[PDB]
Amino acid sequence: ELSQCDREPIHLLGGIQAYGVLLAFRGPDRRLEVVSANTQALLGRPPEALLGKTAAQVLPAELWAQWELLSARGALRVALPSGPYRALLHESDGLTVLELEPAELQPDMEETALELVRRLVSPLAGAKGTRELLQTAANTVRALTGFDRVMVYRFDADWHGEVLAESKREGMDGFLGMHFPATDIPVQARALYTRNPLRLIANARARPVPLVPSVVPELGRPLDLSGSALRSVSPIHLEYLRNMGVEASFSLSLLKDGALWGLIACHHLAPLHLSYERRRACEVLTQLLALQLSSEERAAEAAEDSHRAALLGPLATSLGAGGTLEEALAKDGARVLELTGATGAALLLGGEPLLVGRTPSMDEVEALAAWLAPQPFQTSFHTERLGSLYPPLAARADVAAGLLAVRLAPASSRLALWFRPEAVRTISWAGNPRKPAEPEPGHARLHPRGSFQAWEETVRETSPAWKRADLAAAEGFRSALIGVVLRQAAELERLSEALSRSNAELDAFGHTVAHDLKEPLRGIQQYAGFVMEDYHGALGPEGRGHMESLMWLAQRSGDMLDGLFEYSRAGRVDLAWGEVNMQEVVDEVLATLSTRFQAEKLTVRMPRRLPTVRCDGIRIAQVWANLLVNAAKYQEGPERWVEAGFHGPGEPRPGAAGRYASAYVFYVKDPGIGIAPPFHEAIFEMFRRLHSAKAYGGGTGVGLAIARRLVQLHGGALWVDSAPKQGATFYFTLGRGPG
Amino acid sequence: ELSQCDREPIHLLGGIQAYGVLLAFRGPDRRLEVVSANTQALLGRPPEALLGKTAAQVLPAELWAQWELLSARGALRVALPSGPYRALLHESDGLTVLELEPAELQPDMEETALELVRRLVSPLAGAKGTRELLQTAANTVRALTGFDRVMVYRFDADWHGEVLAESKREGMDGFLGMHFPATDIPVQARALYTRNPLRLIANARARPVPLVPSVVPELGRPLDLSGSALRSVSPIHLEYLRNMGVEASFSLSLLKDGALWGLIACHHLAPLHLSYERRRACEVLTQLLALQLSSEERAAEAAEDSHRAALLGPLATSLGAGGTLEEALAKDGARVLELTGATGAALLLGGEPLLVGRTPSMDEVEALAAWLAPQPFQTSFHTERLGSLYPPLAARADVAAGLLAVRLAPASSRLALWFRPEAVRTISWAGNPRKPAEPEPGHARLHPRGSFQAWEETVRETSPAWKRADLAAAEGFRSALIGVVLRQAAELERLSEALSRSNAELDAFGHTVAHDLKEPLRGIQQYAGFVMEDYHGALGPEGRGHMESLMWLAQRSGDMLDGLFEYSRAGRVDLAWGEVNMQEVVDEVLATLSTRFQAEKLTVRMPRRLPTVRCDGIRIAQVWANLLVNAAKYQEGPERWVEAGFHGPGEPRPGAAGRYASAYVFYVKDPGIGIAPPFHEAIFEMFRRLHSAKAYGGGTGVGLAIARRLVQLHGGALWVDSAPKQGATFYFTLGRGPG
Ligand SMILES: */C=C/C1=C(C)C(=O)N/C1=C\C1=NC(=C\c2[nH]c(/C=C3/NC(=O)C(C=C)=C3C)c(C)c2CCC(=O)O)/C(CCC(=O)O)=C1C
Ligand SMILES: */C=C\C1=C(C)C(=O)N/C1=C\C1=NC(=C\c2[nH]c(/C=C3\NC(=O)C(C=C)=C3C)c(C)c2CCC(=O)O)/C(CCC(=O)O)=C1C
Repeated sequence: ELSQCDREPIHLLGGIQAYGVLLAFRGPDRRLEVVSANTQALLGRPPEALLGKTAAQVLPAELWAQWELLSARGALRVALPSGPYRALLHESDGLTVLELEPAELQPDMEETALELVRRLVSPLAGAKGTRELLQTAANTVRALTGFDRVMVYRFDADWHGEVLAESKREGMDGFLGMHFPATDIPVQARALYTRNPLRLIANARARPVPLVPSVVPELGRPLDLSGSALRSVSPIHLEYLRNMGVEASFSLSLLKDGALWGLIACHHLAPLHLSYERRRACEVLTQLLALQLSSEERAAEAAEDSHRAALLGPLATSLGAGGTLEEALAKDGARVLELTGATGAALLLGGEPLLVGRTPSMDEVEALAAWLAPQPFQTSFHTERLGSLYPPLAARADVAAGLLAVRLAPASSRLALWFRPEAVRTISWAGNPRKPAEPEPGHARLHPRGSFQAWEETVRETSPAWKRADLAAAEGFRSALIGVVLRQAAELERLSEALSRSNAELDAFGHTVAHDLKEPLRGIQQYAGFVMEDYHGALGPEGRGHMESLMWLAQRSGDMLDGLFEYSRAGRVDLAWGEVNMQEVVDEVLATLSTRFQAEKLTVRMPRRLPTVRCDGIRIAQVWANLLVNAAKYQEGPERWVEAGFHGPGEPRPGAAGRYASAYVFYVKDPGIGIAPPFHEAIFEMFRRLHSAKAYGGGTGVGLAIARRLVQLHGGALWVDSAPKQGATFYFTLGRGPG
Repeated sequence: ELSQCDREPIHLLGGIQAYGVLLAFRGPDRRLEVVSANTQALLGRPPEALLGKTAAQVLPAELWAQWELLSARGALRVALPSGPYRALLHESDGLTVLELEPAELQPDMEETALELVRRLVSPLAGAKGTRELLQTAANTVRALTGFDRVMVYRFDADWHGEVLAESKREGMDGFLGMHFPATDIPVQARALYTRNPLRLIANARARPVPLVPSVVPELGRPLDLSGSALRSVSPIHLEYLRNMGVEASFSLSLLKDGALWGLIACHHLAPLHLSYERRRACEVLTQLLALQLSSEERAAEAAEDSHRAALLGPLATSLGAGGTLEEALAKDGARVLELTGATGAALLLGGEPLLVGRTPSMDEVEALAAWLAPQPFQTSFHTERLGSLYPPLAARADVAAGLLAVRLAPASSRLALWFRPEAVRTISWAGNPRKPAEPEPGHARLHPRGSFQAWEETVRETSPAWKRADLAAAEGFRSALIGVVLRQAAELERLSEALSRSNAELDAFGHTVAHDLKEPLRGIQQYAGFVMEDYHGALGPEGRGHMESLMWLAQRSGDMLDGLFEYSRAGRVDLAWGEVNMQEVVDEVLATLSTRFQAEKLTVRMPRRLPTVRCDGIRIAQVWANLLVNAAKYQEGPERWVEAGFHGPGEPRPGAAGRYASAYVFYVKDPGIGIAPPFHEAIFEMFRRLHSAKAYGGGTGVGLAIARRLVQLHGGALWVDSAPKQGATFYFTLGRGPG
């Protein structure tokens, strides 16, 4: 920036303060080439003639008594006929630089300075907070320097700083709680202050002392004074101080690590000068303060992050505990809002967005959801001034001041949204930030602000800035728990509803079968009616036989259709508790399956007749037929047979049949392949088989389910004792029935 | 060797090191009550003869001049004819103790006070964590004082000592990693170290100087010396140092909120002296170190807890994705252990125990799991020592010294538990560097192999205490991982049986349509054979017609079955292409639905003649019938008329019909209520009706799905344009079919 401020060079102005004396040396010869003009008082010779001559006779002889140890160390206190002076040496631009300053006069303060500086570390420090540290540091600085006003200036990320602590004298004007514009500190000053910890300005009204010669012959520019301590500041800042009304200034820099955290500023109303040892004490004070501040801020950040993680966890615990995703989220919307300190939570799981708290209206929320897809961000996005970037939503910015968005899915429209409310803030400036300076004709300079009276700027459509902890919480919300639980909850809900539609379709199919089953009955009645009753004689023998075959085929088809309707259909399957001979039903089932038994080489074994029990004959016959079909379907042994019997009251029974102490336990045993004992309860399920569907001469697996349902409806249960290559025995328990 | 060690007092030894001088005063007149034996050299008078003598006479007038200043400040440097002599003053027990020590010969202008503070503090600009803080502090202290060895000791929970950081001169043995029992530093020593922050032993070989009189006349005990800094040392510690071969000692205490935390010890092989400025700087150094340590420990604990919480992140992310809990444990066996910092994880989820890392044998694990059940604990159990409580595992405590268990099932014996070995194999050996020295003392006091052996016996079969962070992490695991895995297993079983139910429903539909095609394969055959049964006019025409009617009914029944084959599934039939006129299909549909149109007062409108398209006649007729039924179902207007038209290639058509760029688009328009544009696609779903199922004379919601499926199978798509109270128009696009 080549504008009045940044364009002005520093550390090359060549201005020297009044009281100092400056000398330069180079090479082993150590001659004089850069000397100030105010040395005539000390040296007693024309400084212009003193340039280049033998230094061995220029400076007073008393200095050479400790010259070597001063060069070894860098600081020296020496008595002169004019008075006791302080001397420092430093190598700048490849040349030795010597300074002479009016030294201190009271030799009784240096020891007390240790006691004074001990007050910052203190028996008590930080027990009440960082504010205590700052105010104690300011008070100690003020007591040490003897100045009037001492303030602490903390820089911001935008390089416009504030003041935190303050120490005052009676009658002065305080500057607590004001914001100064970032233009007050140019880049050159920030660059310089990373290397020179402190500086002093004794007299604002004093004209800077020129340096002779004007420029260095081998450089063409005045010698750098960055490492020195007597450089005069640019007159623009002098005018700034004069307009402020102060007289003398003295500042130190707080370095966190290569970064200017802040300054310690001191002002005065009269000319005043400080000793070297006092400045060293203040430097040590700043060192200690910087150490403590860095440690405390690190601890605070770590504690905040740990607290946010330990708040993230319980959300996962609570979500896992519950079983109603939307309702569980609603009943603890405060927790998710506090997760990042927001007021509106919005969830996008591919369906209707979920809204909690102060949230934008629906139209706005899918307007935003449509957006943020064109905007490229790798994982997440966040902003405070949404209305500026998004004019459409700037209208109702009260509930949509600022936002944060996280890509819930890896790459989709599933986004999590946090909305902040409008926060009203006002800030004070010592002067008008809009006009940091007044231009002058020629644009060679920009005069500083004429006044620094309080001016109020009120911001609108703003919310507190996002903290790093908020970003960490959002990132830990995207994945690393909480994300897994809500992803799986959404999958669970959106597929459980699909399964609900699935059994709804199953019920619809059942109702369709129920209302269509009236057609086979009507067709069978029509086929039976008007035939074989009036035209039976006219049909002849062959006609009557063909009609009988047709009627038998129709009846068989109707019976098969009725049996296939094993579901609920129009009427749920039930049992009629009646005195029906179980032996007769078993014999009828065997006669019906006699052809299958002969084809499968299965012999019906009846060691004893099944006792009669109070149960439906049709249901008992169906259960027996299903059990026989299941036993003979997976029968591979050459000796295939089915043994049917029953254990009554007190009759011996195997362990599996003895599980239920029913009055009657009908057992059918076959020496087939059988099923695994774990699969014995599995085969009883609907359409469950231990072999391939197309194997064992085809199968459906619904017979075992029908038998189990019949047993359950009869007050008992069906248990199959089956072992690998050891045969199978299915026992069904018959209860007393309804009473 | 003396057992009277932890009880013997250090205050009342009545001894002062060789170089110092001590006087005691009492009363307003400041009489003499306690003096040392070195007063003869510095005063030139008999020691005991000065007791009870007036203060002004005995003490030289030089320190009398500064006596009030000495009382005010507390310390003062004063030159005496013999030489410089620093004076200290403090009130011990109602007796004012004055302290004279030989000040160093330096003229105090080499490295004055408050200057060493900067030298010590400057290298502490970094010090990211806590260990490097102590390391750098020890290094810079050894650089400043120049002592041979510097060590840092940290105290354990029960005052066990551990060497943390060592900064040593090259040449001697290193003691980094030591461990000594609490008995090596008695209670009185700890109290003294807490009280004052400095301790210095100038010479180990110096004989202590006695105190005359041997006891105070009044209190009956030797004068207190805790407040002072020249009290003698116990002979046992002198023997300790002599065996160690250490001459002078310098120790700085470390505090934390008033509780002792560690020590900084300095050892030298020869007597040495320290300037008082260095000591006065070291005091401030200790204060600053305590202030730093508090925040550093807080931040370290917070960061450790945060990392423990975040470790659940990747572990949870391992779940959810395809894998088993045991599988994740097997590959992530590494990450699990540092969740509690153990060497072995065991868990009993319901099957055989799972063991990862270092753990006892499986049978012992099962026995321990059985033994845990009687012990009453709600959720968490944990011991640092197991042999004291579990005798069976006491012998093999080397790998199972301590344990931490948490139950998984609320009531059942499902628990997960981490094992930690004894705190003697974890610690790296440091105590016995071999090369034993030539002297061989009793070595019960000699640290080499003397200590670190009692400590081994004191802590054998014991694990480091379960830190609160580890317990919190274990609780978080038990909560979150179980609350995730339970619903993960629920999801697994749920979609398993959902897929099973869907495929079983499809297979049952296929089997049922097979059965309901085989049944009419006999029914229609019987109906046809009934005609040939008569084979003559004997049956008569009318009766024969009845048979014909039955045949038609049979055919109708078959048609119904065919309808079922096209009802539940999308098409359940192979696609075909044929030259079937769309106008003929529309006319046939209108004629079939003529009764329905007359009953519902529906008028068939034909704005244009439907051309001929390459599509199946049956499929086109079914699609048209479904569209007409859907249009007439939701028709509530008085002038309810259905208009059927066709748009060819390049002809004007509605935008919805223009979605599919097909040659022909057949559109059916009705003035009924229609469906919402969002519900236009939802209505196309099978069994999806926007109104009540029983409303509008019943409904199924499968005709639109069938039409959409036919359109999709015909190389096109089916669209519906409808708005609330704006009619509806269903357009089906017909493609060119296969090439
Ligand atoms: C009968 C009691 C004691 C036995 C036990 C013993 O060995 N020392 C006993 C009393 C005191 N020890 C004091 C100082 C001290 N001792 C240790 C022990 C150590 N453990 C180690 O590993 C090492 C080094 C290898 C040592 C030296 C320490 C660490 C200390 C403090 C360090 C120091 O001040 O030098 C003591 C106080 C003496 C005093 O007045 O200063 C007593 C009493
Ligand atoms: C481009 C012109 C210009 C405008 C006017 C302006 O505000 N500053 C400026 C140029 C320079 N000012 C320099 C020095 C300087 N300014 C400040 C500002 C403050 N004084 C306070 O009391 C205070 C509060 C707290 C603030 C923010 C300060 C602190 C300085 C440093 C000098 C002091 O120690 O006071 C400057 C660099 C010259 C130099 O410092 O050597 C330029 C170029």
